[PDB]
Amino acid sequence: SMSYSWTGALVTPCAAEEQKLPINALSNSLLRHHNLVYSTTSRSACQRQKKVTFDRLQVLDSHYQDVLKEVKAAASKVKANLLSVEEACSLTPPHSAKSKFGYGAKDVRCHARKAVAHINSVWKDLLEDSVTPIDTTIMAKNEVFCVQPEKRKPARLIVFPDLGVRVCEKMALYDVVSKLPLAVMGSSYGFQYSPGQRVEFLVQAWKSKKTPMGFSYDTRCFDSTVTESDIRTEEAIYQCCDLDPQARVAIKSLTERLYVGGPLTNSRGENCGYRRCRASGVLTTSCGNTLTCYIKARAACRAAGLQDCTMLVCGDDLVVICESAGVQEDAASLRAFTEAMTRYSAPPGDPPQPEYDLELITSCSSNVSVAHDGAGKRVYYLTRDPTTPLARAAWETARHTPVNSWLGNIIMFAPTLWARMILMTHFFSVLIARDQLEQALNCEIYGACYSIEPLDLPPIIQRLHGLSAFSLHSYSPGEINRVAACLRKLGVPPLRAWRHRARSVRARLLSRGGRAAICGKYLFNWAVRTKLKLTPIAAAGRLDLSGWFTAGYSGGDIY
Ligand SMILES: O=C(NC1CC1)c1ccc(N2CCN(S(=O)(=O)c3ccc(OC(F)(F)F)cc3)[C@@H](C(=O)NCc3ccc(OC(F)(F)F)cc3)C2)nn1
Repeated sequence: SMSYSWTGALVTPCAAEEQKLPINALSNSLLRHHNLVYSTTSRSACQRQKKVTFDRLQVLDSHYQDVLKEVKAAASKVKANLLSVEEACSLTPPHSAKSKFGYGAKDVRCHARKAVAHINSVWKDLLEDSVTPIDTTIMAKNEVFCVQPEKRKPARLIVFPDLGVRVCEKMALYDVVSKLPLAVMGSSYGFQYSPGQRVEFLVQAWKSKKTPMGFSYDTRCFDSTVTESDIRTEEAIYQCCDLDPQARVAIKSLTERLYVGGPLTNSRGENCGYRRCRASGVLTTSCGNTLTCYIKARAACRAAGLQDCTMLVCGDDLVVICESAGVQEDAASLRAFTEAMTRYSAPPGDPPQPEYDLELITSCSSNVSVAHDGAGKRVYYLTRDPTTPLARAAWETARHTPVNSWLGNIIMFAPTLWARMILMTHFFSVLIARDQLEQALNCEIYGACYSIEPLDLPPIIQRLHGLSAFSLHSYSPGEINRVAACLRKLGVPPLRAWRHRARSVRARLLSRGGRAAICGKYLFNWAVRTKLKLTPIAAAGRLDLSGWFTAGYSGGDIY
């Protein structure tokens, strides 16, 4: 079956969409080459629709069936609870698409009477009807990128049910999604890790092999490759859990009326077509993709005969580290792995490449790199090309955005040369200029939403990355060059200009005392020759990373 069928109605916007990077003096101080920066809009939705629409080939073999049996046996050990309306209401991210039934995300989060009454009626309908297709809205996602030399990218398409339904999905399945992937894949479940644990996992996996070979596997439009039978098997896996009788019913209804497919409506209420694949904006998107990718990859590793595989899976992101059998055999065994994945309806985007250096693997848009701490000890950390984070940071300084990628990037990429010298310096000077140091901000990290005050960044970074995050130096030539080439391309000031700017930022923060002085001391110790002694921050031990800062969860894409 075709992943999509279209009517000719266009994917339409809700409000005006700006494609060009807006400019103000502060955003320009970060990046001057504004013409290279763009936002994706509904104008390119037609281009994305052609890429994501294809027929699926699915031939399951004994290797696939063997892994599915292990997953179902592992799933039987899970006990998951039905969430109450209130609980599901509190997990709703701020700014998620309002309901067409007269209430929005704010009403849901406040447990407003009107929102709760509607959600309750949606839930009763899921218990009484297991068949009628649920309507979905299709929107073109607005995301910021820098133009590429070889290739603007078309907008990604987001398919989501109404807000009331989204809350019901958490009531029936939030507890399943929070427990099932870890129970099923153990150490291979990538979402349990911080950046420091992911790097430790990859380095340890690499060192455990006699002659390691690794690869990232890029599935072409993963969501579209997900078949009706893949979605029905995810439901069969969910049912292996010890569940409440009402959750079992709602899970079946959600699968048959929404997850497997259904009608697509644009923002103007016109019929856009029909979906027979993964919806990008459902609670089970991330969990379902993680499970389905793990099943197909584990079976494909066996079908290819790859020796001693260690896998790390994050949604559709897959990385495999195995025991090399020589370059000719590895290239042939990777083609056999690809052929098996293709047969399982997971064909490649870019064909995988065997890598013999851990640093040359890109996975979760990142790579392993090395630096040294204050004692000169070797430290492995995760980094990436800063182009996209910098372009988005410039947009976010010119325009107030509900969700700030800059904050999530400073958090996830805190040990990096670029996040420290550029992102930290820039945002703390902008927060000083605007008097917003104490204002809590929203950010999203792979669907997990957080509400964080910039003044809490130092204890957050210490708890997440460790004290070494404030003392890394002696970055690699490749890393330095990648950042430096990025600055020249984007019109971003050189690192030495950022160092001088940071010394002024640092002084202003120190003079404010309290939490601001801690920001100046810890985050900007790299900017001074005469180093301050960085002792554990007391607030780092008091906090709880996972629970104190949570603003909810979106199982799939934005809105
Ligand atoms: O969809 C999910 N589950 C469904 C499928 C079943 C889901 C999604 C996210 C998520 N989390 C918690 C763990 N962490 S976390 O980093 O420990 C962290 C914890 C607290 C915190 O709090 C703050 F914000 F307050 F600091 C901030 C961060 C984040 C993460 O995505 N990790 C993986 C990862 C790690 C490194 C990577 O690589 C590179 F580093 F390059 F990005 C890429 C991915 C966010 N948990 N679950």
